[PDB]
Amino acid sequence: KVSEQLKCCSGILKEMFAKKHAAYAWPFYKPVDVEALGLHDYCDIIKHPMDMSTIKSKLEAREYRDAQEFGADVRLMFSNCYKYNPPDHEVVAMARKLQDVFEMRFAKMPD
Ligand SMILES: CCS(=O)(=O)Nc1cc(-c2cc(NC3CCNCC3)c(=O)n(C)c2)cc2c1ccn2C(C)(c1ccccn1)c1ccccn1
Repeated sequence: KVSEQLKCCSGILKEMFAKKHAAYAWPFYKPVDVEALGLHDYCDIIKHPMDMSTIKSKLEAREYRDAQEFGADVRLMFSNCYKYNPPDHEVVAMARKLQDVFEMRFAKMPD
């Protein structure tokens, strides 16, 4: 049986995948497709790639000890996007909208 916090994490993630936020979430649904996009330097600048599908597998497979480890992976996904891409890029604008959704739910998660 998993903590009440880890259960709320599953609902936060689900909200991130909801149609409501799809217009900015969709680039984060799966691993960055480095071959298709032609990003030869990605795995050299980003040592720990992360996306919402990897986080969902890790969550459900009970690989997070707690909500804080779940949040560190969501934030690593955003950090990677902010590290790799120019500050004024649209994909960064999209990351920032999805991050706002996440930050707001993560903070309102009961103790
Ligand atoms: C679900 C994961 S995926 O399968 O890997 N899909 C996609 C992922 C991403 C993506 C790209 C990043 N960086 C690149 C670096 C090079 N310059 C462009 C941005 C990034 O950091 N993340 C997190 C996601 C862009 C995608 C698609 C599909 C289309 N596009 C882009 C490039 C695109 C291609 C063609 C037409 C329109 N848009 C795009 C660019 C900007 C915003 C959204 N998509």
